[PDB]
Amino acid sequence: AGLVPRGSHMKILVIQGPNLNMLGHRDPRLYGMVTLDQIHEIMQTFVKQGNLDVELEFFQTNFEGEIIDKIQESVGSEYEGIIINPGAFSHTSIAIADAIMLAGKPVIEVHLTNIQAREEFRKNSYTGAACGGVIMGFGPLGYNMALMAMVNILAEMKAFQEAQKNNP
Amino acid sequence: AGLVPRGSHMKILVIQGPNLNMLGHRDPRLYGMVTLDQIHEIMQTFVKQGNLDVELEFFQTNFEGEIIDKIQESVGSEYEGIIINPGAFSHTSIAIADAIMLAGKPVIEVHLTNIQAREEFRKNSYTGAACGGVIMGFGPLGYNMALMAMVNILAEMKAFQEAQKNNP
Ligand SMILES: O=c1c2ccccc2oc2ccc(S(=O)(=O)N=c3[nH]nn[nH]3)cc12
Ligand SMILES: O=c1c2ccccc2oc2ccc(S(=O)(=O)N=c3[nH]nn[nH]3)cc12
Repeated sequence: AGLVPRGSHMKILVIQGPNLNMLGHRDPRLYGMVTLDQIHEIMQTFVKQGNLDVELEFFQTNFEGEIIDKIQESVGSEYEGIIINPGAFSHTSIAIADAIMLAGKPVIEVHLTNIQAREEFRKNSYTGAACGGVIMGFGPLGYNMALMAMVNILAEMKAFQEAQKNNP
Repeated sequence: AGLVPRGSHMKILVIQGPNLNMLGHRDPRLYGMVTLDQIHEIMQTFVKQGNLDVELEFFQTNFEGEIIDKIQESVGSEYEGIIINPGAFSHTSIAIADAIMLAGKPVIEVHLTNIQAREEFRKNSYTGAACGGVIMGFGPLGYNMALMAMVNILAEMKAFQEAQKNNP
Protein backbone atom coordinates (compact mmCIF):
# COMPACT_ATOMS: atom_id res chain seq x y z
CA ALA A 1 0.00 0.00 0.00
CA GLY A 2 1.26 3.45 -1.10
CA LEU A 3 3.93 1.74 -3.16
CA VAL A 4 2.70 2.83 -6.61
CA PRO A 5 3.52 6.47 -7.37
CA ARG A 6 1.10 8.60 -9.44
CA GLY A 7 0.01 9.74 -11.76
CA SER A 8 -0.14 9.61 -15.52
CA HIS A 9 1.64 8.70 -18.57
CA MET A 10 -1.46 8.84 -20.73
CA LYS A 11 -0.74 7.09 -24.07
CA ILE A 12 -2.94 8.21 -26.96
CA LEU A 13 -2.81 6.78 -30.48
CA VAL A 14 -3.68 9.09 -33.39
CA ILE A 15 -4.74 7.24 -36.58
CA GLN A 16 -5.04 9.17 -39.86
CA GLY A 17 -6.77 7.63 -42.86
CA PRO A 18 -6.52 7.91 -46.63
CA ASN A 19 -5.16 10.94 -48.51
CA LEU A 20 -4.39 12.97 -45.36
CA ASN A 21 -0.66 12.57 -45.97
CA MET A 22 -1.02 14.86 -49.01
CA LEU A 23 -2.15 17.87 -46.94
CA GLY A 24 -0.25 21.00 -47.80
CA HIS A 25 1.10 19.59 -51.04
CA ARG A 26 -2.17 19.72 -53.11
CA ASP A 27 -4.32 21.51 -50.54
CA PRO A 28 -5.02 23.02 -48.08
CA ARG A 29 -4.78 26.48 -49.40
CA LEU A 30 -7.82 25.98 -47.11
CA TYR A 31 -5.42 26.21 -44.11
CA GLY A 32 -2.52 27.84 -46.03
CA MET A 33 -0.36 24.77 -46.73
CA VAL A 34 -0.49 23.12 -43.29
CA THR A 35 0.95 19.57 -43.62
CA LEU A 36 -0.07 16.42 -41.73
CA ASP A 37 3.28 16.44 -39.86
CA GLN A 38 2.49 20.01 -38.83
CA ILE A 39 -0.88 18.95 -37.36
CA HIS A 40 1.01 16.32 -35.33
CA GLU A 41 3.48 18.95 -34.12
CA ILE A 42 0.53 21.15 -33.13
CA MET A 43 -0.85 18.33 -31.00
CA GLN A 44 2.56 17.82 -29.34
CA THR A 45 2.77 21.56 -28.59
CA PHE A 46 -0.71 21.42 -27.01
CA VAL A 47 0.58 18.72 -24.64
CA LYS A 48 3.74 20.75 -23.84
CA GLN A 49 1.88 24.04 -23.31
CA GLY A 50 -0.46 22.27 -20.84
CA ASN A 51 2.46 20.53 -19.09
CA LEU A 52 0.51 17.31 -19.64
CA ASP A 53 1.91 13.87 -19.06
CA VAL A 54 0.79 12.51 -22.39
CA GLU A 55 2.57 10.38 -24.95
CA LEU A 56 1.30 10.62 -28.55
CA GLU A 57 1.87 8.03 -31.27
CA PHE A 58 0.99 8.97 -34.87
CA PHE A 59 0.04 6.61 -37.73
CA GLN A 60 -1.22 7.39 -41.26
CA THR A 61 -2.32 4.91 -43.91
CA ASN A 62 -4.33 4.63 -47.14
CA PHE A 63 -5.30 1.03 -46.24
CA GLU A 64 -8.53 -0.01 -44.44
CA GLY A 65 -6.79 -3.17 -43.22
CA GLU A 66 -3.85 -1.26 -41.76
CA ILE A 67 -6.31 0.90 -39.75
CA ILE A 68 -7.98 -2.27 -38.39
CA ASP A 69 -4.62 -3.91 -37.64
CA LYS A 70 -3.51 -0.77 -35.75
CA ILE A 71 -6.71 -0.61 -33.69
CA GLN A 72 -6.30 -4.28 -32.80
CA GLU A 73 -2.63 -3.86 -31.83
CA SER A 74 -3.80 -1.21 -29.29
CA VAL A 75 -6.35 -3.49 -27.59
CA GLY A 76 -3.65 -5.60 -26.02
CA SER A 77 -1.01 -2.94 -25.44
CA GLU A 78 -0.56 0.25 -23.56
CA TYR A 79 -2.65 2.83 -25.54
CA GLU A 80 -5.41 4.24 -23.34
CA GLY A 81 -7.44 5.98 -26.11
CA ILE A 82 -7.60 6.60 -29.87
CA ILE A 83 -8.16 9.77 -31.90
CA ILE A 84 -9.08 8.73 -35.42
CA ASN A 85 -9.80 10.41 -38.74
CA PRO A 86 -10.89 7.60 -41.08
CA GLY A 87 -11.51 10.25 -43.83
CA ALA A 88 -13.38 8.87 -46.81
CA PHE A 89 -13.57 5.38 -45.20
CA SER A 90 -15.93 6.82 -42.56
CA HIS A 91 -18.86 6.67 -45.03
CA THR A 92 -18.31 3.07 -46.14
CA SER A 93 -16.27 0.96 -43.71
CA ILE A 94 -18.53 -1.15 -41.56
CA ALA A 95 -15.39 -3.17 -40.76
CA ILE A 96 -13.53 -0.21 -39.22
CA ALA A 97 -16.70 0.82 -37.35
CA ASP A 98 -16.95 -2.71 -35.88
CA ALA A 99 -13.26 -2.62 -34.91
CA ILE A 100 -13.89 0.63 -33.03
CA MET A 101 -17.00 -0.83 -31.36
CA LEU A 102 -14.99 -3.54 -29.76
CA ALA A 103 -11.73 -1.63 -29.14
CA GLY A 104 -12.48 -1.57 -25.39
CA LYS A 105 -11.32 2.02 -25.00
CA PRO A 106 -12.46 5.59 -25.77
CA VAL A 107 -12.31 6.53 -29.47
CA ILE A 108 -12.93 10.05 -30.79
CA GLU A 109 -13.52 10.77 -34.51
CA VAL A 110 -12.16 14.00 -36.09
CA HIS A 111 -12.70 15.46 -39.59
CA LEU A 112 -11.00 18.62 -40.93
CA THR A 113 -14.04 19.58 -42.96
CA ASN A 114 -17.63 19.75 -41.98
CA ILE A 115 -18.71 16.55 -43.67
CA GLN A 116 -22.37 17.45 -42.95
CA ALA A 117 -22.03 20.47 -45.29
CA ARG A 118 -20.76 18.68 -48.45
CA GLU A 119 -21.91 15.96 -50.93
CA GLU A 120 -24.75 13.68 -49.84
CA PHE A 121 -22.37 10.65 -49.89
CA ARG A 122 -20.16 12.28 -47.23
CA LYS A 123 -22.88 12.88 -44.62
CA ASN A 124 -23.07 9.24 -43.29
CA SER A 125 -20.32 8.13 -40.85
CA TYR A 126 -20.44 4.44 -39.88
CA THR A 127 -17.27 5.02 -37.88
CA GLY A 128 -18.61 8.18 -36.21
CA ALA A 129 -21.66 6.23 -34.96
CA ALA A 130 -19.26 3.69 -33.33
CA CYS A 131 -17.07 6.35 -31.72
CA GLY A 132 -18.06 8.02 -28.47
CA GLY A 133 -17.99 11.47 -30.06
CA VAL A 134 -17.32 13.29 -33.32
CA ILE A 135 -15.68 16.64 -34.09
CA MET A 136 -15.94 18.10 -37.64
CA GLY A 137 -15.21 21.38 -39.43
CA PHE A 138 -12.49 22.96 -37.25
CA GLY A 139 -9.50 22.14 -39.47
CA PRO A 140 -6.30 21.28 -37.50
CA LEU A 141 -7.84 22.87 -34.39
CA GLY A 142 -10.24 19.90 -34.23
CA TYR A 143 -7.37 17.64 -33.29
CA ASN A 144 -6.48 19.80 -30.26
CA MET A 145 -10.18 19.73 -29.26
CA ALA A 146 -10.05 15.90 -29.48
CA LEU A 147 -6.92 15.90 -27.32
CA MET A 148 -8.55 18.18 -24.71
CA ALA A 149 -11.51 15.81 -24.54
CA MET A 150 -9.44 12.63 -24.43
CA VAL A 151 -7.26 13.91 -21.57
CA ASN A 152 -10.39 14.76 -19.55
CA ILE A 153 -11.93 11.35 -20.23
CA LEU A 154 -8.78 9.34 -19.42
CA ALA A 155 -8.07 11.35 -16.24
CA GLU A 156 -11.57 10.72 -14.90
CA MET A 157 -11.51 7.00 -15.78
CA LYS A 158 -8.37 6.63 -13.63
CA ALA A 159 -9.79 8.49 -10.63
CA PHE A 160 -12.76 6.11 -10.67
CA GLN A 161 -10.98 2.82 -11.41
CA GLU A 162 -8.11 3.13 -8.93
CA ALA A 163 -8.07 5.00 -5.65
CA GLN A 164 -11.85 4.78 -5.80
CA LYS A 165 -12.30 1.54 -7.73
CA ASN A 166 -9.99 -0.03 -5.14
CA ASN A 167 -4.91 -0.20 -2.15
CA PRO A 168 -4.31 -3.77 -3.43
CA ALA B 1 -2.63 56.23 -33.42
CA GLY B 2 -1.93 54.04 -30.36
CA LEU B 3 -5.02 55.49 -28.71
CA VAL B 4 -7.08 52.27 -28.57
CA PRO B 5 -5.92 49.91 -25.83
CA ARG B 6 -6.08 46.12 -26.35
CA GLY B 7 -7.20 43.55 -26.25
CA SER B 8 -10.37 41.55 -25.82
CA HIS B 9 -13.69 41.46 -24.32
CA MET B 10 -14.86 38.57 -26.46
CA LYS B 11 -18.68 38.32 -26.24
CA ILE B 12 -20.09 34.87 -26.98
CA LEU B 13 -23.79 34.00 -27.05
CA VAL B 14 -24.83 30.46 -26.05
CA ILE B 15 -28.27 29.41 -27.39
CA GLN B 16 -29.91 26.24 -26.06
CA GLY B 17 -32.91 24.72 -27.81
CA PRO B 18 -35.93 22.66 -26.84
CA ASN B 19 -36.12 20.38 -23.78
CA LEU B 20 -32.56 21.14 -22.58
CA ASN B 21 -33.93 23.07 -19.60
CA MET B 22 -35.17 19.74 -18.16
CA LEU B 23 -31.66 18.26 -17.84
CA GLY B 24 -31.04 16.76 -14.45
CA HIS B 25 -34.71 16.67 -13.54
CA ARG B 26 -35.79 13.75 -15.84
CA ASP B 27 -32.33 12.80 -17.09
CA PRO B 28 -29.37 12.74 -17.28
CA ARG B 29 -28.66 9.89 -15.01
CA LEU B 30 -26.50 9.83 -18.18
CA TYR B 31 -24.31 12.55 -16.57
CA GLY B 32 -25.55 12.00 -12.98
CA MET B 33 -28.14 14.79 -12.71
CA VAL B 34 -26.14 17.64 -14.27
CA THR B 35 -28.55 20.57 -14.91
CA LEU B 36 -28.48 23.11 -17.76
CA ASP B 37 -27.51 25.87 -15.28
CA GLN B 38 -24.62 23.65 -14.21
CA ILE B 39 -23.38 23.35 -17.81
CA HIS B 40 -23.42 27.16 -17.99
CA GLU B 41 -21.45 27.40 -14.73
CA ILE B 42 -18.94 24.91 -16.17
CA MET B 43 -18.44 27.17 -19.17
CA GLN B 44 -17.93 30.20 -16.90
CA THR B 45 -15.36 28.25 -14.86
CA PHE B 46 -13.52 27.34 -18.07
CA VAL B 47 -13.21 31.07 -18.84
CA LYS B 48 -12.02 31.84 -15.27
CA GLN B 49 -9.51 28.97 -15.15
CA GLY B 50 -7.99 30.21 -18.44
CA ASN B 51 -7.98 33.84 -17.24
CA LEU B 52 -9.80 34.62 -20.48
CA ASP B 53 -11.39 37.94 -21.25
CA VAL B 54 -14.68 36.47 -22.36
CA GLU B 55 -18.25 37.45 -21.59
CA LEU B 56 -20.88 34.69 -21.92
CA GLU B 57 -24.61 35.24 -22.37
CA PHE B 58 -26.94 32.23 -22.01
CA PHE B 59 -30.39 31.75 -23.57
CA GLN B 60 -32.69 28.69 -23.61
CA THR B 61 -36.01 28.32 -25.41
CA ASN B 62 -38.47 25.71 -26.69
CA PHE B 63 -39.47 28.04 -29.57
CA GLU B 64 -37.97 27.97 -33.09
CA GLY B 65 -38.95 31.62 -33.55
CA GLU B 66 -37.23 32.71 -30.33
CA ILE B 67 -33.99 31.06 -31.55
CA ILE B 68 -34.25 32.98 -34.86
CA ASP B 69 -35.09 36.25 -33.07
CA LYS B 70 -32.05 35.78 -30.79
CA ILE B 71 -29.70 35.07 -33.70
CA GLN B 72 -30.99 38.18 -35.47
CA GLU B 73 -30.59 40.37 -32.36
CA SER B 74 -26.88 39.36 -32.34
CA VAL B 75 -26.23 40.42 -35.96
CA GLY B 76 -26.53 44.08 -35.11
CA SER B 77 -25.09 44.04 -31.59
CA GLU B 78 -21.92 43.19 -29.84
CA TYR B 79 -21.83 39.32 -29.85
CA GLU B 80 -18.77 38.11 -31.76
CA GLY B 81 -19.78 34.40 -32.05
CA ILE B 82 -22.54 31.90 -31.23
CA ILE B 83 -22.44 28.44 -29.66
CA ILE B 84 -25.75 26.74 -30.39
CA ASN B 85 -27.48 23.48 -29.53
CA PRO B 86 -30.73 23.50 -31.55
CA GLY B 87 -31.49 19.97 -30.19
CA ALA B 88 -34.37 18.29 -31.98
CA PHE B 89 -34.84 21.34 -34.27
CA SER B 90 -31.48 20.55 -35.90
CA HIS B 91 -33.09 17.77 -37.99
CA THR B 92 -36.03 19.84 -39.27
CA SER B 93 -35.49 23.61 -39.12
CA ILE B 94 -34.43 24.95 -42.47
CA ALA B 95 -35.39 28.37 -41.08
CA ILE B 96 -32.87 28.23 -38.22
CA ALA B 97 -30.22 26.88 -40.60
CA ASP B 98 -30.83 29.84 -42.94
CA ALA B 99 -30.63 32.26 -40.00
CA ILE B 100 -27.23 30.80 -39.10
CA MET B 101 -26.07 31.00 -42.74
CA LEU B 102 -26.54 34.70 -42.78
CA ALA B 103 -25.59 35.51 -39.16
CA GLY B 104 -22.31 37.07 -40.38
CA LYS B 105 -20.29 35.54 -37.56
CA PRO B 106 -18.83 32.17 -36.47
CA VAL B 107 -21.42 29.66 -35.23
CA ILE B 108 -20.54 26.31 -33.65
CA GLU B 109 -23.13 23.53 -33.13
CA VAL B 110 -22.97 21.29 -30.02
CA HIS B 111 -25.00 18.17 -29.09
CA LEU B 112 -24.73 16.28 -25.78
CA THR B 113 -25.37 12.95 -27.44
CA ASN B 114 -23.83 11.45 -30.49
CA ILE B 115 -26.75 12.08 -32.82
CA GLN B 116 -25.02 9.93 -35.49
CA ALA B 117 -25.42 6.88 -33.21
CA ARG B 118 -29.21 7.04 -32.58
CA GLU B 119 -32.51 6.89 -34.58
CA GLU B 120 -32.32 7.47 -38.33
CA PHE B 121 -34.39 10.70 -37.96
CA ARG B 122 -31.71 12.22 -35.70
CA LYS B 123 -28.75 11.77 -38.08
CA ASN B 124 -29.55 14.78 -40.40
CA SER B 125 -28.60 18.27 -39.12
CA TYR B 126 -29.73 21.15 -41.35
CA THR B 127 -28.33 23.53 -38.74
CA GLY B 128 -25.03 21.62 -38.45
CA ALA B 129 -24.49 21.96 -42.23
CA ALA B 130 -24.91 25.77 -41.86
CA CYS B 131 -22.55 26.05 -38.90
CA GLY B 132 -18.80 26.16 -39.37
CA GLY B 133 -18.29 23.08 -37.20
CA VAL B 134 -20.14 20.50 -35.13
CA ILE B 135 -19.29 18.75 -31.85
CA MET B 136 -21.41 15.75 -30.70
CA GLY B 137 -21.28 13.03 -28.04
CA PHE B 138 -19.11 14.60 -25.31
CA GLY B 139 -21.91 15.54 -22.90
CA PRO B 140 -21.30 18.86 -21.03
CA LEU B 141 -17.61 18.66 -21.98
CA GLY B 142 -18.63 19.42 -25.59
CA TYR B 143 -19.55 22.94 -24.56
CA ASN B 144 -16.05 23.60 -23.17
CA MET B 145 -14.61 22.22 -26.45
CA ALA B 146 -16.85 24.69 -28.35
CA LEU B 147 -15.61 27.50 -26.12
CA MET B 148 -11.95 26.53 -26.68
CA ALA B 149 -12.55 26.62 -30.43
CA MET B 150 -14.51 29.87 -30.43
CA VAL B 151 -11.84 31.71 -28.41
CA ASN B 152 -9.17 30.57 -30.90
CA ILE B 153 -11.27 31.62 -33.88
CA LEU B 154 -12.22 35.05 -32.48
CA ALA B 155 -8.64 35.81 -31.35
CA GLU B 156 -7.25 35.07 -34.81
CA MET B 157 -9.96 37.09 -36.60
CA LYS B 158 -8.93 40.14 -34.55
CA ALA B 159 -5.21 39.77 -35.23
CA PHE B 160 -5.98 39.73 -38.96
CA GLN B 161 -8.65 42.45 -39.11
CA GLU B 162 -6.94 45.09 -36.99
CA ALA B 163 -3.24 45.64 -36.50
CA GLN B 164 -2.82 43.69 -39.73
CA LYS B 165 -6.06 44.55 -41.51
CA ASN B 166 -5.15 48.20 -40.86
CA ASN B 167 -3.66 52.61 -37.25
CA PRO B 168 -6.72 54.59 -38.44
O1 LIG C 1 -8.83 18.58 -46.87
C1 LIG C 1 -8.33 17.44 -47.07
C2 LIG C 1 -7.22 17.25 -48.02
C3 LIG C 1 -6.57 18.36 -48.73
C4 LIG C 1 -5.48 18.12 -49.48
C5 LIG C 1 -5.03 16.88 -49.72
C6 LIG C 1 -5.55 15.78 -49.13
C7 LIG C 1 -6.68 15.91 -48.24
O2 LIG C 1 -7.19 14.82 -47.63
C8 LIG C 1 -8.27 14.92 -46.79
C9 LIG C 1 -8.77 13.77 -46.21
C10 LIG C 1 -9.83 13.83 -45.32
C11 LIG C 1 -10.43 15.05 -45.01
S1 LIG C 1 -11.68 15.16 -43.82
O3 LIG C 1 -12.48 16.40 -44.03
O4 LIG C 1 -10.92 15.21 -42.56
N1 LIG C 1 -12.57 13.74 -43.80
C12 LIG C 1 -13.36 13.43 -44.82
N2 LIG C 1 -14.20 12.45 -44.73
N3 LIG C 1 -14.82 12.36 -45.92
N4 LIG C 1 -14.36 13.29 -46.67
N5 LIG C 1 -13.42 14.03 -46.01
C13 LIG C 1 -9.94 16.23 -45.58
C14 LIG C 1 -8.88 16.21 -46.46
O1 LIG D 1 -30.06 14.29 -23.02
C1 LIG D 1 -30.91 15.19 -23.17
C2 LIG D 1 -32.00 15.40 -22.20
C3 LIG D 1 -32.11 14.64 -20.94
C4 LIG D 1 -33.05 14.98 -20.04
C5 LIG D 1 -33.99 15.90 -20.29
C6 LIG D 1 -33.99 16.66 -21.41
C7 LIG D 1 -32.99 16.45 -22.43
O2 LIG D 1 -32.97 17.23 -23.54
C8 LIG D 1 -32.03 17.03 -24.51
C9 LIG D 1 -32.07 17.84 -25.64
C10 LIG D 1 -31.12 17.71 -26.64
C11 LIG D 1 -30.11 16.75 -26.54
S1 LIG D 1 -28.85 16.65 -27.71
O3 LIG D 1 -28.21 15.30 -27.67
O4 LIG D 1 -27.90 17.70 -27.26
N1 LIG D 1 -29.42 17.13 -29.21
C12 LIG D 1 -30.30 16.36 -29.86
N2 LIG D 1 -30.59 16.61 -31.09
N3 LIG D 1 -31.52 15.70 -31.46
N4 LIG D 1 -31.73 14.93 -30.45
N5 LIG D 1 -30.95 15.30 -29.39
C13 LIG D 1 -30.04 15.93 -25.41
C14 LIG D 1 -30.96 16.03 -24.39
